[PDB]
Amino acid sequence: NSITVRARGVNGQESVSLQVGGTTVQTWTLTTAMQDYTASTSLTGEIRVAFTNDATGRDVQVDYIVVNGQTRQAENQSVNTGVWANNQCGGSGNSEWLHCNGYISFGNV
Ligand SMILES: OC[C@H]1O[C@@H](O[C@H]2[C@H](O)[C@@H](O)[C@H](O)O[C@@H]2CO)[C@H](O)[C@@H](O)[C@@H]1O
Ligand SMILES: [Ca+2]
Ligand SMILES: [Ca+2]
Repeated sequence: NSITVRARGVNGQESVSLQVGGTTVQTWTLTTAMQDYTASTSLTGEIRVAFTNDATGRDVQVDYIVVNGQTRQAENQSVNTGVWANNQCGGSGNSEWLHCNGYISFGNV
């Protein structure tokens, strides 16, 4: 499988991990502009994009991923454990943003 993540940080120090079934497939440091990050995997389970180094000044915006050619918008995903919403991390779904450490789930490969 081929997976492309389109994402940015706000300050350029942010780290994200592409995970499949809980296995980290690849980690990247983001820049302050949307860019594409691509990895391959034989794994087939639940895809997550996780922000792992939250700190002052650091937040992640994930536009979408592409899975074997299918674009899956971050904001179309019901599960986002990092968005700051309703005064808490993970207070709602359907967001591009990871403010807190947490992940967006994009369903199975
Ligand atoms: O401190 C909890 C959490 O805050 C996040 O920023 C929030 C902020 O707390 C809130 O006052 C403001 O209006 O919303 C922002 C998010 O947009 C911060 O991004 C997290 O790193 C931090 O854990
Ligand atoms: Ca989007
Ligand atoms: Ca933050």
